[PDB]
This record gives sequence, structure tokens and C-alpha cells, in this order.
Amino acid sequence: SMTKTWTLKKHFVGYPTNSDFELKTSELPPLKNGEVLLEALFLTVDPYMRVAAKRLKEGDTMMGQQVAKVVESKNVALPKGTIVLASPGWTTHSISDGKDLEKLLTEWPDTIPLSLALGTVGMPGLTAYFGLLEICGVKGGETVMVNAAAGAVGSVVGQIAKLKGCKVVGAVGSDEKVAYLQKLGFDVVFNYKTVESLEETLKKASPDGYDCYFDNVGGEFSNTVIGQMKKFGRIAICGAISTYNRTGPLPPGPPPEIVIYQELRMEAFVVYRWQGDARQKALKDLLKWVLEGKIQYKEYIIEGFENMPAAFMGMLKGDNLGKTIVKA
Amino acid sequence: SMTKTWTLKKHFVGYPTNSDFELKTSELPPLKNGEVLLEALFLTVDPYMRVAAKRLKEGDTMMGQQVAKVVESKNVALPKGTIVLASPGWTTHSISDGKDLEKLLTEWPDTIPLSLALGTVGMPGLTAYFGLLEICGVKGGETVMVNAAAGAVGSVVGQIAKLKGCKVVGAVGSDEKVAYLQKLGFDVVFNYKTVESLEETLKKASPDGYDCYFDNVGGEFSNTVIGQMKKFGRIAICGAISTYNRTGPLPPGPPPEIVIYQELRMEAFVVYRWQGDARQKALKDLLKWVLEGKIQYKEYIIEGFENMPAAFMGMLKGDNLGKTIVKA
Repeated sequence: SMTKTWTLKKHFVGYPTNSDFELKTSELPPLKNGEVLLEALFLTVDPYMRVAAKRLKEGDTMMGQQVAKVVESKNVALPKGTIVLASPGWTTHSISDGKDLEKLLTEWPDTIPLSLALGTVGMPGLTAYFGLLEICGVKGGETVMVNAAAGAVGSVVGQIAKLKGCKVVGAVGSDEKVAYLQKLGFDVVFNYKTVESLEETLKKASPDGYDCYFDNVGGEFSNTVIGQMKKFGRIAICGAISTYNRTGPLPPGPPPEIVIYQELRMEAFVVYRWQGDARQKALKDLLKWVLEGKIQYKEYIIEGFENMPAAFMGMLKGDNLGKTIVKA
Repeated sequence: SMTKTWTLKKHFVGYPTNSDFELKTSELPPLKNGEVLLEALFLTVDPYMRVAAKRLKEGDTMMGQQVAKVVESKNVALPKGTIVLASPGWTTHSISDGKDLEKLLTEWPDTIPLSLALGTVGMPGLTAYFGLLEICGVKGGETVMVNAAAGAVGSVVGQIAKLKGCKVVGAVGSDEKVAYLQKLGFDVVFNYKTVESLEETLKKASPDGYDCYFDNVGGEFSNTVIGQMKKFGRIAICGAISTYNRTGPLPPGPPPEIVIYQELRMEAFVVYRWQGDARQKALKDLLKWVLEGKIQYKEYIIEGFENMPAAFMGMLKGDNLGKTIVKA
């Protein structure tokens, strides 16, 4: 089959632009025994791609995950029709020998979109699950501050927090995202771009401070939040998207005198640390919570593979309510 | 009784200067029942005073600890002659009701200087004890990076690490301090002020990276050290002295992408968290290790109460080998 592929023509400077991407067509080689041919059904764009793209050489395929269907098979375990998760990058077709492939949960129902395996019941949901439950170690009754709270990770973080008996304070980048999270049952939601004083807004959202901080943004926003952590407060360091598209130098680090006096524990993590029984258990919990109504989901489906860079840039700018997904 | 007292005349701007301090004489009231009159024998000056002094109002007494002798007693538990640790600030005499007082270890011998209870077998030694053994959680075989390594805290950290079976790499601020730490048994010691590249020196000191980082300095030094932490490395955040006397804005924070990829655990602490049985047990371990020779000690005794500001400023600027102590 003929395949389409998005490649990094020029390393990003600040935010990506259309000129930074280049579409290339290629013919795929024939299948050898044991291999399968995968047709992409849904591809994801995620903030981490902005950082990962710096490690690429110009001309390389952009990295990313997809839900795909086996359309040609010489592997009996993966017959035609099998749905899998694969990470060949931003490409419409690929060949795999089956080792780097994951099948969906065997209990996956036909009533939830297949693309949820890239969002709330996929990598972002697992990031929220372990970052909140093990790094922050929330145990109930605490107050959690989560930013980028309408994103793929943040929205799952807040909903798990509510389901564990927590107060949740969410910061988002648009008025539409404020309304969306209020429907979900977030205690406080505010638009960090428009508030008069971020420090006063956080103080009013939790005058006694915050037990936990699920941090996706970093930068100066996290310096202000660190000034309102309770003593022995815990910060889960997940991402720093406010810094990824920076053109200048990094902002000042968190004020060390506040950090010491409050004796904060700040641990970073990557979702891929958890595997095996622990990972399967978390995925099942995510699916159960979705079907019970305890976790709601929202998607922003963009049609057309060659619109993928536009989907990535819009996601980077906070312009899309719900998980940005490209339908092939 | 008459007392002398050093007070903060003007909040420090950068490093302190002489005009920021003011000496005042006053007469103390008579003792009420249950109270004692304490005469200072040894007073300590410590880096934390630079930060703590910012919370004072002008005219307040400078904070600090001292070894003192009861010269008048209406308190049955604390008769005349009793030696105690007390924290009335930079004063030659004070009155206490006994509740904020600490008694010496009953196993404290007369063969070691009394002033050691303010240094290696006092608060700085306890800071090293808990920061290294519980925050970093060293278990033997690890490689520890310690800065301000010839100071009261840093020097104890390295020596405890050696007796626990660890490699220690110490950074100090003077050539005289380099010889001192090699005599104590540090694996690598270097003068961070004079090396051509801090990054290259740390790499040659430990090509495998560092399991633990006992951080007293903060700032850019810690950004470089963070770039050489092993995966899941632990940082004990004790102080940031490179920042206490800062006049401009804070330097850039550690690169969040390195922090996340390495999944570092960075926890701050204050020595006063540990009290009761735990504190006395650690003190007994410090005294025992001192008496066994496993922990060596050095003091820089400055005579005269009226020299306390000069002793404090010299300590802040790195001009003193060993624990700075003022003999009244």
C-alpha cells in the first residue's frame, strides 16, 4: 500500500507553523512472514511531541500513537480486523512484526469510541491515574490544584480526585473550558489568562492552601502555586508546557526559601514507569469509571490526515475543547 | 542583672554590612518563681540567619542559639550550674521559664569542647543526619554530591556517608577547604570557584552520575548537578545559600525536561521536624561517632560578644574553616 507521512522539515522555533512540516508519500515494502500491515483509524497529538521533536533529525517522521486496523496479515495472532495501538508516528500506514503492538482491553465495549484508547482510557488517563494516586498520593479530603485542567491529562486528574473525595481547583486557558469543567463537577475553575491576580485567585479558591499540585504547566504559574502549598505538600511534576514553546530563557525556579520552609516533596514521573499488573489494573479502573459515568470524556475530532499539523498546533495553543484526535 | 543584645537595625540588602546591626544594653527584671537567669558561654552564627532575619522587624533581637549556664535559679529542675541550650537570640543574658530549653546528653564528656553542641553534635550535625539518612535515604554504595561541603552541615554529611559505605563528592569555596575535606576522607574534593567547567569536573568525579544530592547552595550549581543525577535520583533540599544574599532576580530553574525524564524526587526539609526520641537518638549517634573518630570536627572560635556581626558576615562569605562560634 501507499502511505502518507508527516515529517519535521525544520526544527520548531517558538510555536510550530505550517512551514515547519512536510508531507511525503512512499510505497511500503511487502509483508514478510509474521508481520502485519496497519491502517490508521485515529491518530493522537499530545504536548510531549513538542519536546520530543527536538531530538529528531530534519526529515524524520513525527512521533505519535494511533489506533489502527490490521488490513493485511501474515501473523495468525493478528488476523485481519484486529484493532491495535501502535506508535509508527504520523503515518497512514505501517508494517509491524507484532512485538511493539498492544491490543485493546478485551472488555472494550462498542458504546465508547475507539479513539478513547488514545485519551481517557489510554496514555493520558494512565498519566493522571498514577501521577495523582501514587506520586501525589491523594487519600481523600485533600485539596488538589491541577492546571491545564481541561486537557487530556488534567481533566482525568480532576475527575478521579472528585471520585476519591477531594476538592479540585482547575486552571484553564479559555472561557469555554471553564464552563466545560464546571459541568463536570470541579469545585473551582478559572481562566488563568484573564484573571486579575493569579495569586489572589488561587488564594480564594483554597484559603488554607493546597495539599497536592498536579503540574502540567510549570514556569511562573507553578512558582505562584508553590507559594500556596500546605506544609508537607506534594507536587507531581508531569509536564512543563508553558516552557516548551519558549524563545527566551527559562523563568526563575521555584523560590527555594518557600520550598524549604514548607518542606515540599516534588517528584517527577513518566507514565511509562508503570507496567504489568499495575498498568492493566489502572486501565480497567479507567474503563469502569467511564462506563459508570464517574469519568466523562469529550473529544475534538478533526477529519483528514493532512490536517494533523493544524490539529497539533491548535492543541498546543489551547484552541480545542476535548482530546484532539485526527480521524484518518 | 545587665545584658547586651544585638538587634537588626536595617534589613540586609545583599550581604549584611556593619551598619545593619546595633548593640543595646538593658537591665533584666528579677526572676519569678520557676524561672532561671542564663549567661551565654558560646553563641553560634549560621547561614539560616540570613533568611530568618528577613522576617524580623527592625529593632528586634537577632535570632540564634547558645550554650548557656544557669547563674540564678528559682526552678527546681534546673539548679544553678546547669548547662543548657537556649535560643534567646544574640544576647549575653536572658530569662527563661525552662520550657524552651534543651539539656545536654548525660553521656556528654568533658573531653570534647562544649561548643560542639552547637555544631557537629548539634543542629548542623542533626541537619546532615536526617537530610542524608531519611530524605536522601542513603543505603550504602551510592554516590552522594554535597556542596558547601566544608561547612557545618556539608562536612558532617560527607563523613556520615563514608561511614555508611558511600562515595562522596564535595564542592567547597576555598583551597584551604579542599585540603580539609581530603583529610576527612572525601573521595573527590574540588574548589567550585576555580574549576574551568563545573559540568566536566562533576562528570570526571562520577561518570555514572549521582544517586543522591545533598543541596545547601541551590542556584545554577544545582542546575548543573541536576543534569547528572541518575534516574530516580533523590535531592535533599536543605538550603540555597547562593541565593540568600542575592540582590537581583532568581536564576533560571532547573531544566524541567531533564527533571521529568530522570523522574527525580526532590524533597525539602527543616531540622526542627525531628524531635523527641528521634532527635536524642541521632545526637547520641553523632557523639558516639565523634568519640570513635569516624566524625572529625573543627572550630573557628572568635572571642568577644561585640564581634558577633563580624563573625556572622565572615561566615556568610566563606572566610572561616570550621564551625564559626563566638565565645562570650
